[PDB]
Amino acid sequence: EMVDNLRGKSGQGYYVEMTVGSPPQTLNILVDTGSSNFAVGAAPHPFLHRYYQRQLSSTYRDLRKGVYVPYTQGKWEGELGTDLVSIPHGPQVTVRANIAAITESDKFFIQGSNWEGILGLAYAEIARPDDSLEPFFDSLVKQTHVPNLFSLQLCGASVGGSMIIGGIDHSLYTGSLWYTPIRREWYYEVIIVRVEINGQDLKMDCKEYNYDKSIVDSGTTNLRLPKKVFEAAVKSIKAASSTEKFPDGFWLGEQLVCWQAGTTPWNIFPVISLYLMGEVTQQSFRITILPQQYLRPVEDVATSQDDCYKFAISQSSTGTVMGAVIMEGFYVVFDRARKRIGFAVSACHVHDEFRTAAVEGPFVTLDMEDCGYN
Ligand SMILES: CCNc1cc(C(=O)N[C@@H](Cc2ccccc2)[C@H](O)CNCc2cccc(OC)c2)cc2c1CCCS(=O)(=O)N2C
Repeated sequence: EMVDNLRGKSGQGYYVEMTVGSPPQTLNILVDTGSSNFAVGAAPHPFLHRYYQRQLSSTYRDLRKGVYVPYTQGKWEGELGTDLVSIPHGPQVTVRANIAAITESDKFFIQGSNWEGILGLAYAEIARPDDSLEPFFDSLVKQTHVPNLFSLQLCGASVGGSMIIGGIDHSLYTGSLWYTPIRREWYYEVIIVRVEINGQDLKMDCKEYNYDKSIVDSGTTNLRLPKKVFEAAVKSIKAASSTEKFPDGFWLGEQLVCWQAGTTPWNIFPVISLYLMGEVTQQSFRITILPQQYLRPVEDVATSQDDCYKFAISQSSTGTVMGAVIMEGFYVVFDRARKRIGFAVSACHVHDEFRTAAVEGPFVTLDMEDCGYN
């Protein structure tokens, strides 16, 4: 019943079906671990197939307060209110929640995305206009008997996956679940203790990996890195892939790379290993990312004699973001109750006949430095 309740298009986010209001209005809502506002289109927009019509809901209540939310990509404004909300292919509950009714936006909605709103699944501390605006998942836990946990299985033109609310579906992963502590309940903030490119350590003070935070964000496409880590990573991947030479704009996300259909040279690209802080002192585990994840395919029938890709690793001035291209092929458990994040290899794991994505541990370390930036 909850398995395969997510759809999407590549680079455009993953969405679940929801209803808002009485009687219920059906909307597709992008799943975002990287924010904390539930918001839906509530006025006509060229890219919106449908929108929330507050005048048709008897349960709607205006809070008489505006809100503005700018993200890394896009922004919107609107009006706070509350209403009844359900998730048809989720738990069978109806909850009264805070809803921002988007009445104006800029570069937020995406042409042909199939979604009309966003579900911020992070904590109150980053909610706008402030932490008194109770996020949806908190409302759900408080009002129903749903356990304080959800899991995401994102799979890689159209895509799919599963959001499991209130527990863990063993059928969605193989091997062991490894847990990294949530350092601070605002974003799902975690700590990276080491980065290797094709087995070779980037040899940087580990605080750099976390300048000025590291988050797990289903609402952001790319792996985003602080400039210093980004520069060092690109150098290493360039070196590893030097059998071919790409335009500088490729590495900067300004240009596709294309190969004749079926001939993508996966093997010239390295594996990236991210080591996450363990639940025990100086211990860690690693998740390993194949180029099939960080070279994001760009579907376009005009270019379809070729397979074409964008480099899905980019530079950040606000810390590390482990985005959807990193999450895909892992089963990720947001165990809010025990303040930790679990990673396991998922049922839709990425792999060819030579290499596979993995979650492996434990790794131990002599160095007693705390890797947290602040
Ligand atoms: C298909 C979405 N594409 C992207 C979304 C977002 C994003 O801001 N995501 C928002 C949510 C969002 C989802 C869909 C459209 C627009 C936005 C995340 O919430 C960002 N998370 C961290 C954050 C950053 C700043 C403010 C903030 O307020 C809560 C939260 C960012 C980015 C992309 C794709 C372009 C390359 S990227 O992955 O490096 N990048 C800049």
